[PDB]
Amino acid sequence: VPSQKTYQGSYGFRLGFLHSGTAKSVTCTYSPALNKMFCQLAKTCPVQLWVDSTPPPGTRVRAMAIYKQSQHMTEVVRRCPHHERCSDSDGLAPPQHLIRVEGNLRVEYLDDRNTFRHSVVVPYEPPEVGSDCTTIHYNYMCNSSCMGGMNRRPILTIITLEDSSGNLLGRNSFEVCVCACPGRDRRTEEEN
Ligand SMILES: [Zn+2]
Repeated sequence: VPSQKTYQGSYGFRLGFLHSGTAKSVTCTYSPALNKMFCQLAKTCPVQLWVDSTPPPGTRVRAMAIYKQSQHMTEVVRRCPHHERCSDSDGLAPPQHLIRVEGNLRVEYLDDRNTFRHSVVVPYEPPEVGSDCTTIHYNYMCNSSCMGGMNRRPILTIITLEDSSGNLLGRNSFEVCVCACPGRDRRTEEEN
């Protein structure tokens, strides 16, 4: 099981999210109280990277999903049969991978040779104009409810900052629910 231990590191690495609210039309919304993102399948999911100092050239940013519950933590998070056989390929992402990155031609996908885990990595770039952070647009390609997949089992997304040689620079994580109505689901899970 990959580490989900938070680690800000030398560069003061922390995660952020748009303050999107919970309207019916929201694609992606983050709950600070739950540390949990609610998002629609295949829709854009802004995840912000915040640093106290800019990492060196050649830095990469990796994302991986693992199951939250200890009794599923060794099971590899992957797309359901129905979705992995869907005709939604972009030509880059393997069909079995839950998490894609949209709008980045330098995206890299990895099936771990030993753990069999899936992950997706992009070059870290410095903050764009108008932002104090760097935004990556993720897409989750399976619903949490999906049969033969997650089957309503909650997952975390682990975001690691690593240098060009593989060394760990930083790590954070947030819970995800991929669902039809993110705004409503967020309100409900906070209502408890
Ligand atoms: Zn699915």
